[PDB]
Amino acid sequence: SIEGRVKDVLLLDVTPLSLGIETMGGVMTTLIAKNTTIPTKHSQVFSTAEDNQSAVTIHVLQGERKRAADNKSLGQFNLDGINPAPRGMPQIEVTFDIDADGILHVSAKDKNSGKEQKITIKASSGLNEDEIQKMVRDAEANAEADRKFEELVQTRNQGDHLLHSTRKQVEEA
Repeated sequence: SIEGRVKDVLLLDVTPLSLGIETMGGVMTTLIAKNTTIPTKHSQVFSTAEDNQSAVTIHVLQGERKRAADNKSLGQFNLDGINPAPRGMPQIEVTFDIDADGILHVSAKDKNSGKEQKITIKASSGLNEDEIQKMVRDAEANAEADRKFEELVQTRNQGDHLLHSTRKQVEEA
């Protein structure tokens, strides 16, 4: 009775915690999940929020549950200038493929002209379910509740598709 639910890598030689993008609301949505055996390949298409096609911050989030204590850093940057086009499209396909060696080959590929930006994120770590749930108390109550709502949501909550394309305020990692 270990109550496994977050992680499970024993009879699943898969990607390791569930992982895709911090989403609107102070939530976590996976791009590629566990039960996806390496090497993997899977497409997930979304739209930009305030752009039709002009920018996607890529701030990938490796965690699991919907309460955001699922803040494992798979963080990124920003694809920008995808032709002048504002709000709603809804075509920016975001493909997610891991290689067999263990590097995340993910390309935010836009359906404007195939303008893309590929990332190669290393990813090997431990983490457990109350690194996440321990983080739900201290950090889910305050970390991404207030930081992610305030400048990653514009505090309003929404859902999926619109992936919060911030124009100004570049996140200088």
